[PDB]
Amino acid sequence: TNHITSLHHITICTGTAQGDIDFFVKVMGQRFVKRTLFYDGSIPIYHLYFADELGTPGTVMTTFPTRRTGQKGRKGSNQFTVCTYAIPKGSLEWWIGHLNAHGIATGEPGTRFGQRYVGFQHPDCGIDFEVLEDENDTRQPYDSPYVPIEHAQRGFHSWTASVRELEDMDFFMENCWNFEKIGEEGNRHRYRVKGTTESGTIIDLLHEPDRRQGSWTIAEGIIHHGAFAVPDMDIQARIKFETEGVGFTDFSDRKNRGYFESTYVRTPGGVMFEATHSLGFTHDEDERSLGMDLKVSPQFDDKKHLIEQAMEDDPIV
Amino acid sequence: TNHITSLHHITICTGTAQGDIDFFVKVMGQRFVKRTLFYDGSIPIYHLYFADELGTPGTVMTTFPTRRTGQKGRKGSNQFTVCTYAIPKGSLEWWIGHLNAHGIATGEPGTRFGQRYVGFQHPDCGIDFEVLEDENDTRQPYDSPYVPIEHAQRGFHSWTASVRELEDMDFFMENCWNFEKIGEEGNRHRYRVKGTTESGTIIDLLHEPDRRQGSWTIAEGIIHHGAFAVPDMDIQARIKFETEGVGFTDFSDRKNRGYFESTYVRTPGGVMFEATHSLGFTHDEDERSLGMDLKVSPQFDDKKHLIEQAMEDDPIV
Ligand SMILES: [Fe+3]
Ligand SMILES: [Fe+3]
Repeated sequence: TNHITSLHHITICTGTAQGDIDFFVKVMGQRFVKRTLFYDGSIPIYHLYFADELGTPGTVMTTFPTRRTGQKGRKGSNQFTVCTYAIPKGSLEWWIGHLNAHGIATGEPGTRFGQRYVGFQHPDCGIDFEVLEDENDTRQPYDSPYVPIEHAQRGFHSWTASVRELEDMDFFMENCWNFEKIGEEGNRHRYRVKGTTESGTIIDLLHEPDRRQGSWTIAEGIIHHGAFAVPDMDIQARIKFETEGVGFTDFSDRKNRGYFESTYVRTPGGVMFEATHSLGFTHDEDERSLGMDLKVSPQFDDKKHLIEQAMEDDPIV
Repeated sequence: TNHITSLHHITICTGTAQGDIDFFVKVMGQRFVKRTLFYDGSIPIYHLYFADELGTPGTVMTTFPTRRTGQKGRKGSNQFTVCTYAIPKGSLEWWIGHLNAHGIATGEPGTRFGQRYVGFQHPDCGIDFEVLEDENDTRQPYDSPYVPIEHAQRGFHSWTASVRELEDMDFFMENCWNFEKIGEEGNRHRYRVKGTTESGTIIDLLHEPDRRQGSWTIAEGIIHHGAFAVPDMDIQARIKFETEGVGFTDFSDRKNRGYFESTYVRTPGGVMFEATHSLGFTHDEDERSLGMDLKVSPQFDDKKHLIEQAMEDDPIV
């Protein structure tokens, strides 16, 4: 195949680094697979990665703990609003259990397209999550402590985008982005990668024309963008060219973000999309010891003291 | 100075090429300064340029006659909606006159921030224009036939953008784009290049949260983007970096568009902005004979017959 294939990673702005470890590792049972430090013009900021065992597309979660900038983002309508993990069928109560046990309030369990889910928030920034019973998801769960292999989530089921302009967003998914509407209930419209069988291939659009646009900038409490897996850099370039061709001339240059190749476009629904080529997480760290070594970026050669600043104010354990 | 300095060009999708010549040259009294042919994946499409004598920033108008694609764009709320020329004071009636004479209906003359204007449409696609009496505009009018030098427009006064999200758009103008709010009347908020004295430095934002978003894609009847003059490619790159830094990672690669260097970003108001470096219109054509030679692009080497297709169905006289 030669177009975007599935979801790849999602990227959110959170509070403290320890907040995320406590949540993504100790609560969700994901492996801490990479940690990096970059300089954002003012202060050092972590870029943390969380996935299954080896950072496979459709399970990767990336975070910028951004409590140390004053910026607090506004939940709103032109952004991703909810990230949804797939858990095995029958596992909801255990999750409600091992979530409440951790002090994380959960909400009214529901059904969405026939499958059960419950919502809850990242304790340290407010971002919205769900666990959803997918009997059709056969992906290998990562075996951590914290969560037994019987009940482990096995990657992302779907992401939910709030959008004010639905018609033109639908056009973009079908014509530029290799998705097709596969369902609709209420104001929720569900799109799936054309052809696919794998899980982690679902984007739900919430039509909310009424609602004020959310924050687009890097600020605490927000999902900054969603990324989609593309087989290689050629398909990437082609998607960029044809998408520019129809008018989205804001398709970015290809950026190396460490462990993947990224191009960014602002869709007519107001949501940043990424077309991503995968680089792996092992090329600079031992498989057995992922997430232990802090990869600090070359901008710190002149200001090493800031590394020490990040380690104590945003401590990682 | 080392930031964006003024307006540069505006780029609109129109009907037929003859439509634009009849309008921009024969009605507005602008010089036809360049004409090019490119291939858009389906059909040949002109890219026409209209300005003062030598294509100076703040007077350049570019058009894609797009009647030959079926696509008809939707006027709406996340786009540029009105382009405004500056005419001398006392000249409004002559214009109302030489516009009506040409069959172009004009509307209720008005006053905006103390200055008089009248609206009217491109006869061949529907796009909205204004002439506005600016006694403070001292730029050299181009001396065409069609319009006497006494009454000639001397460039763009302002552009008017409709936007649903005003607050975050204001933030973007001040913090990334070197503009500052200088006035407000009703739902019109006026921004001007920080510091400037020159004319052609004004962007008016119309706050319209109620209104459905317009078309973003290349389609007849729409303004696709506005471009802003930047002194050189270094300032350009810096603006790209700092703007990406706060979250607009969709800032495009620098593209050579023939007669200028362009980078594109989708602002939080939903409007495409360009940071433009100028290349001039003479580097490939004689000053005395601008707009006479059709510069066809290298994509036509394999399909020369399409050049002949454009010349007769979109004839230029
Ligand atoms: Fe990304
Ligand atoms: Fe442009």
